[PDB]
Amino acid sequence: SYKVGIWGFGAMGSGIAKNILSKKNLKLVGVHDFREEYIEKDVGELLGLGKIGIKVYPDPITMVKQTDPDLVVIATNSFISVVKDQIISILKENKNVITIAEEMAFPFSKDPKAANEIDTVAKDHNVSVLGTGVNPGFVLDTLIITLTGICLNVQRIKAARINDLSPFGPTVMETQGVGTTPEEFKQGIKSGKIGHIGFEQSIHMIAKALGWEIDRIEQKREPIISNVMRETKYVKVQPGMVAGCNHTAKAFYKNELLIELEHPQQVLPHLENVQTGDYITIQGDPDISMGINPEIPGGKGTIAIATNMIPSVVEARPGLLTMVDLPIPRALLA
Amino acid sequence: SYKVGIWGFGAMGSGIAKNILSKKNLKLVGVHDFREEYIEKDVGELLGLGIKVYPDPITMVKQTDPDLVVIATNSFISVVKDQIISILKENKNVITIAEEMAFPFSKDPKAANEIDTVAKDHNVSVLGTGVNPGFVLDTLIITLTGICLNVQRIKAARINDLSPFGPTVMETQGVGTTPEEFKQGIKSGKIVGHIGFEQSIHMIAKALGWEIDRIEQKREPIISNVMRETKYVKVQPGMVAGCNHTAKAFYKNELLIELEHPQQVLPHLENVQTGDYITIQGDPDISMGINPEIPGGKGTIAIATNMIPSVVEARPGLLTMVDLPIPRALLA
Ligand SMILES: NC(=O)c1ccc[n+]([C@@H]2O[C@H](COP(=O)([O-])OP(=O)(O)OC[C@H]3O[C@@H](n4cnc5c(N)ncnc54)[C@H](O)[C@@H]3O)[C@@H](O)[C@H]2O)c1
Ligand SMILES: NC(=O)c1ccc[n+]([C@@H]2O[C@H](COP(=O)([O-])OP(=O)(O)OC[C@H]3O[C@@H](n4cnc5c(N)ncnc54)[C@H](O)[C@@H]3O)[C@@H](O)[C@H]2O)c1
Repeated sequence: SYKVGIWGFGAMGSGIAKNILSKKNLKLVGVHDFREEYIEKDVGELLGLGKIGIKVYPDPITMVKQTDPDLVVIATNSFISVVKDQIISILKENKNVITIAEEMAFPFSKDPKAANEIDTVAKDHNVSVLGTGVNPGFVLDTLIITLTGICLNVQRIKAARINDLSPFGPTVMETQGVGTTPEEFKQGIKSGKIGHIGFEQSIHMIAKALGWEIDRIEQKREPIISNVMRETKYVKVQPGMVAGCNHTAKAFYKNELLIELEHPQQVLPHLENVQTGDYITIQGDPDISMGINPEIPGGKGTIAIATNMIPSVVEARPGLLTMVDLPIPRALLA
Repeated sequence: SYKVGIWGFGAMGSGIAKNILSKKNLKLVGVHDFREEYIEKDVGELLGLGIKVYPDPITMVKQTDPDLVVIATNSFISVVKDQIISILKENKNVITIAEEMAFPFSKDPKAANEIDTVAKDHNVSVLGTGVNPGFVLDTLIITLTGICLNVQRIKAARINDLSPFGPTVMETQGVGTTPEEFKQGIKSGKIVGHIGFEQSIHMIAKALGWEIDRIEQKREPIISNVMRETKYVKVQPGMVAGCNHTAKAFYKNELLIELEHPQQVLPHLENVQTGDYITIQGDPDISMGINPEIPGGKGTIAIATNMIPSVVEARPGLLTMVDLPIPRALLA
């Protein structure tokens, strides 16, 4: 077995904890969160499993010292500027790290000095760090890249992830601009209340893996404007109002389009015959056209991949790794 | 640049050679085949493009000094074991497309232990790969389970075109036989259909930590109504164009893995649609289709080529696809 600690016990951290508890060769050993409502409570009671004898620690360093995990999963924040010190904190204790921070999936191009720092500390303490997740971490990077494994040569990549926002509450409705008018949408993008984090990371992982240079990435966030009435538990989109945000990205080299990613997120796509799914098109020799229907669920997949990568991160060479350096993902035995 | 040798210059070996020649980070250095028609000829002339075909594999490796030899000879461990071991004793790495070499640890543990031991003694590595087994019904399925919390059952289908492969495969699938001859050949063991189901099953099972105690197989002939002529074979009407091979793996009467692999030469002559389909029943459920199918020739050539650097770079021993980093296309 491998011993695991958790640093953020939110939607993802808690799902991950529960998933760890299901695995035959993993052991959940401690959890830390900075929310007053969780500190000192039993993790099993917080997950609805009754008491398991694992308390939420007030301090991450105390958690690692007292329980001795081989690896800590950090599910706190998206940004390198915030998570760098969290990761480095754990590496200084000679433990491995998986994070789902979207920027940590491939940080070498966005923030080279921070990536170099993490990699150096990781090496000094003989341990490894990986950033992963469903997106970035699997569907628009790892899966595409693996698919090119049976190509003789690749000219262009086009991929899309279409999801349904219906299940989520107001917090997500506001982040995707759902229920807004077009003017309110445009003000929301300027203000930062309204898309997707990770396109730059996915692009650069694909490029690194294929040996391509990328010199330009263009991004666009456009309102998906409903022609029909869409009503969930938490929102009512009238015709002409916004049902979600369409975040697209295009990566170029010298005016050649190489990679093209799209991820429209809307409430109730099926009301206009938009099919949820993941779709990958490799143009090359040969051409490949893959569809997964419906889409790999974002919460479940992230919980799954962060858990499933644990043994290979513990076992890997020291340093800042990426999904492209590690063996193929697999479901761990329950 | 990684220097490569080839042992087996058939449909796949030759395509692999040509693919190696296209790559920035590889270099083709020698080729050996046992066909009189090839020996001493230039490999570039044979492909329609200063590398001679050697009569002896050991002489080829000694005289040209590859880091790795690709073996595209035969399907069976009982035949290729000595070919692989022959190259490892020269301190070189090996990739083979032998279907049995994709995952030999459960079918033939003592042969796998022998290859692994010799590989370790000489500080080099061996991998078995290919489109199938090696990617579509093992590596790809397994990767997909990477986003599952738990997996109950796997069902997958590969509708395939046999056109790209040479006489060795044509004979193993009973192509160009009469239907009665095909059915007698499956019973007698002269025709076996698709080789690799057992290997794919055990790779999936090992990766997920499942035990398999029973594998049932069924092989039926696909009878052509039309004339089908490929580079290597001619199927007259009423003759067999391929084999419909299915396999089911169980644990205690619970079906865990189900594979369908209908294979024929030139399916499109009778409007047979190809493709690769995967259904994972679990939490969550996953349902993937690739349409048309990953071409069998191109994908095999591709994957055997693309895995070269990672096999050279790997830890010593008998590896499998599940031990190595993710497959990717090498730059041309
Ligand atoms: N890689 C991916 O594809 C992917 C997918 C899902 C989520 N994510 C990212 O992961 C995080 C989401 O996790 P979530 O959905 O559970 O979020 P969340 O907001 O529900 O959970 C965050 C939890 O961590 C706690 N936390 C935050 N900062 C902390 C700190 N410094 N110390 C201790 N606890 C701290 C919060 O209080 C909360 O309990 C976000 O950064 C999200 O962007 C990425
Ligand atoms: N794993 C996969 O997905 C996959 C796919 C395609 C083929 N294969 C296997 O790879 C092998 C090659 O198939 P192919 O279509 O290229 O066949 P082929 O008949 O076209 O070529 C085989 C070649 O090997 C040569 N050869 C055979 N035995 C030899 C020996 N002992 N020493 C030297 N040369 C020898 C033959 O003369 C010929 O050139 C077969 O066994 C086939 O089943 C695997």
